[PDB]
Amino acid sequence: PPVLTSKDKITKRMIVVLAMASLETHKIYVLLNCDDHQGLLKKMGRDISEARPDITHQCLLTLLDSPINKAGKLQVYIQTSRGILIEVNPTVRIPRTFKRFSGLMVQLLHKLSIRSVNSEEKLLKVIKNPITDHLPTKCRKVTLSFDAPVIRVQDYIEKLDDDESICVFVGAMARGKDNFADEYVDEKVGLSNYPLSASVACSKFCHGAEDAWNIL
Amino acid sequence: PPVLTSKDKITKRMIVVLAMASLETHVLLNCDDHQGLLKKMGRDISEARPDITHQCLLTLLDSPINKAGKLQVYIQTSRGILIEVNPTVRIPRTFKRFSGLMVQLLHKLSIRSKLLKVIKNPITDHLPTKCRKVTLSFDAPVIRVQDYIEKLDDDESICVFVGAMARGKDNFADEYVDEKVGLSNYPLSASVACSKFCHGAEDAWNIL
Ligand SMILES: Nc1ncnc2c1ncn2[C@@H]1O[C@H](CSCC[C@H](N)C(=O)O)[C@@H](O)[C@H]1O
Ligand SMILES: Nc1ncnc2c1ncn2[C@@H]1O[C@H](CSCC[C@H](N)C(=O)O)[C@@H](O)[C@H]1O
Repeated sequence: PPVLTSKDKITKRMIVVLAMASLETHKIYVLLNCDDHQGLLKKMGRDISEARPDITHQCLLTLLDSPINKAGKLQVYIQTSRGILIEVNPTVRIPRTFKRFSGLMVQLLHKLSIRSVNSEEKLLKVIKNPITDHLPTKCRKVTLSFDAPVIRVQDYIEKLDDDESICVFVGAMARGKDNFADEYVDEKVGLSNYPLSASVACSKFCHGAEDAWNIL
Repeated sequence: PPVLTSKDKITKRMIVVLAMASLETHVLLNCDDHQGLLKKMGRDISEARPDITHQCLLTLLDSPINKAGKLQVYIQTSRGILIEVNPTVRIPRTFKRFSGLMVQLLHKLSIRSKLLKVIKNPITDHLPTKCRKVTLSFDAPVIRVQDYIEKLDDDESICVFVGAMARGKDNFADEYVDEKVGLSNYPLSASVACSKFCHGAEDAWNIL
């Protein structure tokens, strides 16, 4: 199982893009968050409710822990709400606790990439917009939305062409319209008759893709 | 859906038990913040991982199976405390706010608006009358959850024990369980084991 990156535009895979991710640093440098920085966000005149980097953190853990990741058939990108685009190497160990995650994101946003000790390989890297320049050549692009017709993921995946990847844009936000990828996507689809958290929408999509692709 | 509790011995449901869960107050003890204290407490600092319990609870209670009313969660902490989770509790999304809620629960023994409730061990005295008990573990044969679930009788619940511990043998349920099963050829985090079970049961029970 070779490690997938944007250089490979052929291999059929699943891609998840965590869009409108709230990853923004402020010098106290910390990753702005609604719990710790209410006072600051308020005196900044920002919407207190929108600084939710915990959503991106939880989605990353969900996604990189999944069997489809371990089987080498997942890539994740992050598009932040400030327009930064980040390619996540499949093998990166995202810190399990929010505090260490926050430290890692500050370093990434400042330096533009993170490598390991011992290796030049970038495990996280800021790359140039737009995301469509990096995705596979044959890639169905979908936004997940409560407001769109509900699909069974297995069925949807089984309808892909044999050489066609699937890129899912998921809003990594507490609230907002699901229009964040309307210029890239082919279709919007819902996964449930209930509204879901971004992380659960991620897990549900991954599970369905695992099932359709016989990844256990 | 009417809210499932252990009082109802009959309704077919999925139950997940977060076993060996690290939930202890001093704040919630955790490896990131309390390394110095843990080593004065002669503890393996790497065991204090309430983040795992936090993540599993978000995964479980956010799942369509919960929203359809067909899920119950219990937590068995590493100090032997048993907690029944009310299906309608809103788990705080951030770890800092999660800690604040657990602290209250552990001290007062109950949270209400009973959203969270300390109950008497063992967990098997609370389970539905007809209930298969399974431990999820990388070390057992690998099932497709949908198929395994479809094999339950029409009146038979399933209770899944998931290790919410940092590492360790999956023997935390050995004297309680009917069977051990694997969910993957790859090692899984506890929260991923949970979603895999929830999602396979959603597919088996036509919950969308
Ligand atoms: N039932 C559903 N089906 C598919 N995706 C969903 C969903 N419910 C939520 N999502 C996805 O999960 C993300 C975060 S949910 C928060 C934003 C959402 N627009 C709202 O107002 O509630 C959404 O952006 C969307 O990408
Ligand atoms: N491949 C797999 N199949 C089924 N369950 C798994 C699994 N991998 C992990 N789990 C569940 O997730 C829990 C946490 S993973 C950490 C515990 C693991 N026994 C270890 O020492 O490495 C496990 O206790 C198990 O209940």
